[PDB]
Amino acid sequence: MEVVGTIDHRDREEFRSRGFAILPQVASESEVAWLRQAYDRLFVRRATPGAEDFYDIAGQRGPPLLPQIIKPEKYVPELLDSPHFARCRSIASAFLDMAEEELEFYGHAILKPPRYGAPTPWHQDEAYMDPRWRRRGLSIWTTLDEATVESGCLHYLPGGHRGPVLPHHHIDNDDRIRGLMTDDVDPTSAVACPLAPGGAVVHDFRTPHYAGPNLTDQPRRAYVLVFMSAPAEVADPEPRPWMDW
Ligand SMILES: O=C(O)CCC(=O)C(=O)O
Ligand code: NI
Repeated sequence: MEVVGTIDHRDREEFRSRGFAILPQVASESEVAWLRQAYDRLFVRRATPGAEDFYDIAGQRGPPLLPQIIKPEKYVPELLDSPHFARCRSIASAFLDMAEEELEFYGHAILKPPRYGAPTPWHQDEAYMDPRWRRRGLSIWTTLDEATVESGCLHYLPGGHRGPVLPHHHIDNDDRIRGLMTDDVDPTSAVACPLAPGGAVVHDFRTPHYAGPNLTDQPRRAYVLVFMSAPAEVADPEPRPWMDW
């Protein structure tokens, strides 16, 4: 089918109030079919002579990293001039109350392989950013596959975007590319956001989120679009001693 969902006031209101929103169908099934073909070429599962398969990308070729590609639009420029991109930009504009022309953006691709046992630990995306420069922004996480709690859908801490940027630390201080995590989220307050293919979740830069392991025999592919304002100078920057400069 070629139908796609809409957004209304209620979506925006809940995004502002809770720090995230679910969009059941941000990409049509035909757009999803094309996005899957883009991925099928971006993420090649490759065999070895008698050992384990690996994904033929940077990061995969210590402990395994989540297969990801920053700015996949460099390799597939067809990506960022899709109707799905424009639709997402318009959504970002509505949710951020900023003109589409004011938004800077980039893409990010993720693949959780079958039986991938590592979670994406609790974190806030702003924890990765320079505390000297504040941007308003959000991420639109579009899934190409069914996303369930068992396959690695996102979980959020509702209202956490109006709290502080929580203390983070590197998962491993001698292996910083593994990323950041915080221990300061009460998992009992969390809410999961399962999605059907072509669904998306949207979250503020400051909303804490987590993704479970992929316990299923199927890969779970997400395509993330990040939209943000220009940076503003912060007079009294937070220390963020976990920053990798
Ligand atoms: O897909 C995941 O496992 C995590 C996604 C995430 O952290 C994000 O989109 O900001
Ligand atoms: Ni994140």
